[PDB]
Amino acid sequence: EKFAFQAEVNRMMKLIINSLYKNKEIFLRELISNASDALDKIRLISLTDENALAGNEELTVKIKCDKEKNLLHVTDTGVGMTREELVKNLGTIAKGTSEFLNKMTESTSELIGQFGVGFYSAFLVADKVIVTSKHNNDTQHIWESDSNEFSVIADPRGNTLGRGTTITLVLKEEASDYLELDTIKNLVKKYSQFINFPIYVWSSKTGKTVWDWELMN
Ligand SMILES: COC(=O)c1c(O)cc(O)c(Cl)c1CCc1cccnc1Cc1ccccc1
Repeated sequence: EKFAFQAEVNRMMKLIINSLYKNKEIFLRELISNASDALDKIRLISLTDENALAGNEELTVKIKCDKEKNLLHVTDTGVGMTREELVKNLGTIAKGTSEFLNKMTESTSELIGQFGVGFYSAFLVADKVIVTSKHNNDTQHIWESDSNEFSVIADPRGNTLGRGTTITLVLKEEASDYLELDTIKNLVKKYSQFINFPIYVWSSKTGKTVWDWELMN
């Protein structure tokens, strides 16, 4: 169940980390951007497959802070990933990666977005990254990484997502402020403005305090 990262992924994790030390908040943009692209894919699939959205009818992005356990959750109802795609897409890279070797070493915020490798910016703010995904062609699995290795396991809780992906970030000590509602709300509203899917933040209202999904875009 344990795996090592491909060498090129190790180098890129260091490149992204070292070049975006100033602008850590971009991690939320990339996670939102990846969520939208996953929703696009299942929408395309639903054009030809009448059953594509049977595991989960809504097409949303839902973001949730868990302050007490130091966790941030980004859940989309996109196409999801099979066990094989978790291992392959997250631990290996392809194809033009090797031109992208020189391009990044030689601003770099736009580059990671173009080449679709923004996922690894999560390690700017997280000591551990956990990816829970459920694809129509497979059972729910869990991918977990501290960047030194990764493991993929079948999810003993079964199919809780229906369809899609949860990115769970165990936030670093100095990234504690990505646990505060107002920070997440303002970042989400900033980076979600042009996402063509609804994006919600689990938020508070006011004499008692009530929690519910608040639409941000
Ligand atoms: C299927 O996508 C997800 O489940 C998903 C998701 O639903 C949310 C996310 O934050 C991420 Cl990172 C993913 C995995 C994306 C990824 C990360 C690293 C390398 N390749 C890929 C391939 C890809 C797939 C769909 C959309 C965009 C990219």
